[PDB]
Amino acid sequence: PTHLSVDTKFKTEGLCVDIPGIPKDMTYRRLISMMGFKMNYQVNGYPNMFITREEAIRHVRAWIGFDVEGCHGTNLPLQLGFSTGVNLVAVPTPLMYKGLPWNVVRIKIVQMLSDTLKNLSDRVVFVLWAHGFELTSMKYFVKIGPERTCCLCDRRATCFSTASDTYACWHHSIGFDYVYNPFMIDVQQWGFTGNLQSNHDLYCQVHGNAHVASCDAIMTRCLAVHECFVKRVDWTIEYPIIGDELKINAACRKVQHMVVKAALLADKFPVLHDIGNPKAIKCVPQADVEWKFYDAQPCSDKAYKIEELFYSYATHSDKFTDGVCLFWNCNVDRYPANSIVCRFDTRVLSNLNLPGCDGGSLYVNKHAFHTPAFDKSAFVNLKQLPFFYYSDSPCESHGIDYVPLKSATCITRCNLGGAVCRHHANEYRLYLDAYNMMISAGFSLWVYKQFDTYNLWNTFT
Ligand SMILES: CN1CCN(C(=O)Nc2ccc(F)cc2)CC1
Ligand SMILES: [Zn+2]
Ligand SMILES: [Zn+2]
Ligand SMILES: [Zn+2]
Repeated sequence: PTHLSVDTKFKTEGLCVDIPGIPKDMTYRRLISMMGFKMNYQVNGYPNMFITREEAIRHVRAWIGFDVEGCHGTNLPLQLGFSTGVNLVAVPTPLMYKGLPWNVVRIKIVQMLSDTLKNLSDRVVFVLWAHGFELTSMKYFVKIGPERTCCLCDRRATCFSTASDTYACWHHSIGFDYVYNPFMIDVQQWGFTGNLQSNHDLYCQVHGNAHVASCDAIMTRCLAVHECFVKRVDWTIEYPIIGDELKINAACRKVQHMVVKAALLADKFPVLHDIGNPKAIKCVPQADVEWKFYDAQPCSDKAYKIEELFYSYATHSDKFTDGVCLFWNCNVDRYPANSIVCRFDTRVLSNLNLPGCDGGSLYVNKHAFHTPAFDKSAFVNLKQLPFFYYSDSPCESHGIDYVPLKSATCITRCNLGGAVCRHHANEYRLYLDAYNMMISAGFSLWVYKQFDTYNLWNTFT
């Protein structure tokens, strides 16, 4: 049960308008043969072009929605749509291109997939709502065979060039003309009633149907993300390291200890309400405060209503108005005024953040997290948290070169005394680096309106 058996049944109802008379009884083996691909009994890492839902979820970074619309059967032109927004027109003689023959269209397909996926994945997963023409068009731009490595590196081969007779990964495929060993999944095989638009619109209002192939390709991948990451959640699935994952995660831990520690020193709240991850540990273990935890899993569909986080049924809830409330990646519709918040901005463009469902995004860093759409109005009772570095640690160096630090946001005894010491200058520069890393990864920081770093200077007396 590792791969999808080629002898598994494939439901053909969705294919019978493009392919009338298609056998109701069909396997992946006969379907693949129909598409013009010869597996010839091969045990070399490519058992099936199609993959299980579990295998697709593990390779969510490789997903590219694909749809083909029949503009006019190898005699009429086809519109090729991709979830990148690209529409190509292939002739057999929202980015829309005019009619060109397959030999030139296939060069553009390789270029587009290579530029989209080189920093995300080792493969491509064509996400379909299969009706017929997309499967029968694959023979015009896809070549299959045994698993291979790139001619210029150790990465698996994803492209093929008929000009040079060589194979390349997404990084070294310039001028390559064929997609080599792609994977695919038909969303219609999951058990849906009704067409694509009707099932998609049930969960998302951000992707309209402008009636082009790329609209369907976007809606297809969106519907798939909703089913695999919104309605169904699995935080036990690990994902490879493709970018600044370790640095971003380390930065969030530094930023959270800093911000929370300074809030408790500046306003001396007697109680802190830590709302969110049921596995959370105190970010400031030495603070005086009564630390009270509240369990709430990451919301992947809609942001939590704040009234439901405080709903206690037939008993009195804890008093949230006493002290401060810490919402570290705990997404709510409207934060209370006495809060410290970290809220991921789903609009951020990065290799970790994939487009999601209903304005939301799929942030993949060790685990996959579908996050609801970022909404500025959640923060009406708060203000943006400004950058500051605080330290009560002694001014001692131990064991890099130097330019003296001058900054109003270095809250240390040395700065109060007139001149930043070398230890606090190094630590400040490191902390600013960690902070900028976290902000550029998409995280946004918010705090109660009375927060004032001027209150931190008297903690040195
Ligand atoms: C059995 N109930 C469960 C909910 N509940 C509660 O206390 N919620 C709450 C969360 C965060 C906060 F800050 C205050 C209250 C009351 C007891
Ligand atoms: Zn390579
Ligand atoms: Zn959508
Ligand atoms: Zn110092």
